[PDB]
Amino acid sequence: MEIQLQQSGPELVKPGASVKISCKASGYSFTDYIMLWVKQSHGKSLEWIGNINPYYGSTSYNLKFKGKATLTVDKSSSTAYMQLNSLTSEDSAVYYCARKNYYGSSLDYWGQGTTLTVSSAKTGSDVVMTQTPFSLPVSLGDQASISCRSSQSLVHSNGNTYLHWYLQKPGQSPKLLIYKVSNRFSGVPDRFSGSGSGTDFTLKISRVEAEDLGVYFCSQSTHVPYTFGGGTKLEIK
Ligand SMILES: OC[C@H]1O[C@H](O[C@H]2O[C@H](CO)[C@@H](O)[C@H](O)[C@H]2O)[C@H](O)[C@@H](O)[C@@H]1O
Ligand SMILES: OC[C@H]1O[C@H](O[C@H]2O[C@H](CO)[C@@H](O)[C@H](O)[C@H]2O)[C@H](O)[C@@H](O)[C@@H]1O
Ligand SMILES: [Mg+2]
Repeated sequence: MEIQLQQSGPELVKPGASVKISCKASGYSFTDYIMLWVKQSHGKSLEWIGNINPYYGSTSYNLKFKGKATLTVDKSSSTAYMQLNSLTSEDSAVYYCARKNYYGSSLDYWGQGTTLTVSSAKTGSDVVMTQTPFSLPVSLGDQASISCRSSQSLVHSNGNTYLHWYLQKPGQSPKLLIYKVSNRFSGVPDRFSGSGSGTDFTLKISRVEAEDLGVYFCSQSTHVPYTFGGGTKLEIK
């Protein structure tokens, strides 16, 4: 489209080795936005790895990944890189790069993901986001409501509430639906509505259709580390 994040291809890497995955940005000024990386282990689970500010090369990591992941950029080629060291089978996962905006603190454009397979073969301070239900089977046309509760208030210093909703359709990268509780992102239909305050938030879908099916994730970026809910799989009965 206008903006694209193009990640490198799938990687089959031996245990102990390192891998360096790339994310080429096109369609926007690379140095004007934070680039964030996310791990998704086989299923419904997004984890923040870290951020890089391409203008300075400055980084912040999720403690879980500090010592494991190294983020760099090449400004001349508008490319972000994530290196992972001392690889084991636990690193096998899909990795995404995503652009983070300032106005929403939300992840507005995502890479397509890179699958890493690590094999020898030939071919309580963090804020917890509790999403319910974990599974929402419906009939087409039904209304759907998904809840997200945070362990601490999501109200930021500036009075805004950095609670966002993403939809990951089967086989695709997550996409931004709602930012800052209730703001629909460009292109998102009016059947989606977000509400709530403090610690309790709700995403409503007024009449479910096939394009709505997938896994919904809430996320908060008020607090560092950024965190994600466990997902709600919306599917047809
Ligand atoms: O809107 C993105 C930028 O926000 C800040 O900069 C703006 O707001 C500042 C006051 O908080 C003004 O002084 C500044 O002129 C504005 O551009 C932030 O400092 C920037 O890093 C962001 O790019
Ligand atoms: O009014 C609620 C709190 O607002 C601020 O703290 C929140 O926003 C911070 C980022 O600006 C977060 O790091 C923090 O974890 C949030 O709780 C303010 O600093 C707090 O004193 C207020 O309790
Ligand atoms: Mg400028």
